[PDB]
Amino acid sequence: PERRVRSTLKKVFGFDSFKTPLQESATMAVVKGNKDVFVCMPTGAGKSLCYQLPALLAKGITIVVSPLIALIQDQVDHLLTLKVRVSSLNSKLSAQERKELLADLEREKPQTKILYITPEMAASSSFQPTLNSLVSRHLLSYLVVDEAHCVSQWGHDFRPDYLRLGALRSRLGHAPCVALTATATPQVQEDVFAALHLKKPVAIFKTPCFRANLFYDVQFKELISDPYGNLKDFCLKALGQEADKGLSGCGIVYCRTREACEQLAIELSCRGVNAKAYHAGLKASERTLVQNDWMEEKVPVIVATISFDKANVRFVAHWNIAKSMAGYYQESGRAGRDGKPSWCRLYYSRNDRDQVSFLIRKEVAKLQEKRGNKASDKATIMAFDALVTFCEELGCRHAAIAKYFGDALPACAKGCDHCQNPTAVRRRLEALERSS
Ligand SMILES: [Zn+2]
Repeated sequence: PERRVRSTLKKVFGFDSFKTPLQESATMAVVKGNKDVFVCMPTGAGKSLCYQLPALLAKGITIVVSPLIALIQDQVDHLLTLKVRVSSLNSKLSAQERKELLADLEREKPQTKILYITPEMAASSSFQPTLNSLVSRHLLSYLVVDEAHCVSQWGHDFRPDYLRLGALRSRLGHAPCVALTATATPQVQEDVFAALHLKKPVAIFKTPCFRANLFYDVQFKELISDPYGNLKDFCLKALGQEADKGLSGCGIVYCRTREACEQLAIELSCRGVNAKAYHAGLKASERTLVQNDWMEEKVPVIVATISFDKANVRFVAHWNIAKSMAGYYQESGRAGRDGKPSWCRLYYSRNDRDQVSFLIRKEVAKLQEKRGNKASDKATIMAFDALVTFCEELGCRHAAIAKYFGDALPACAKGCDHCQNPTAVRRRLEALERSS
């Protein structure tokens, strides 16, 4: 019941109301138990609560399998801080403590409401008697697979144990299963659905990556005579939306190369807008100084490399195409963190695209040399291809981002490069074709 889950959420996690409505629906679906559940919510979006609360309110016990020992310990400690009866069965646990946890499990009603487990030892022969004892007694109310993307090779991070967890789902079938992930491409979604042996009916419960307060546009460097002047104008316009407000908030600028990024920062400083460079090339003390300046209002817009949060960000500009489409989305997510509208820009270049594709080729060659994973090797270049295709698409850029993440394509009434003055973006694309 809705009232029961509401009261349980307030009593356990001290949460008066769910942070998101979609996560509330996901929690309803999981506690219902009629069908398996999937969730793709970004870190810090309450994805944990979706699987924690049903376990709290479940008549049995919920097994939560997570790839890292540290992650398991962090979740268990977080729930213990909430006075929740949780256990952590892992190799890190001692023999006596492990036996005590097993004794707790063997009780008629297991003392540990939520049992976290590391997948590698979950396949261990020692755990299997406990696992099938749990299965026979029908005490396993739910199963949870955190970091579900690890099962898919196409995912950024992969775990073969997560391929095995299809077997664990085959076991304990009576218990509904909840797969959880931070970001999941539709390829990743299908890999998770087929590998974990999840039930035929599943609710994806993925938060729409689209944010109404975002403005995605991809200007062409070759099209603009002085792209640095264009970035100066974009920074000036985005820093202030209210004439009385004037310059406010702060933006971010991303660089493909650390060394050229310092030159970029100094020449934007001379442009009239003060900025600082953040990259490995810069000394650590200076890196911290520029980070602090960005966190404060001292620097209107900061300049950083591809590698790195603020309460409110005015804009996130990408002087060069990001290494991966998901990487570009993550970097642009910093923009529009607050409710105030924010603008995200990407400065394409055919030469820059060739350079980035060469970098991706070197990366995939290194993967083949060491990783030896053809699927992920093709996945990286597929992400780069998706980013570029998003770049040269005479369509809603939010729609393309949603397609890459697989969520239903948003429709931007306004505030999107294509959704307003689309013909202008198409003319820019035609000029790009004319140039190359
Ligand atoms: Zn749009």
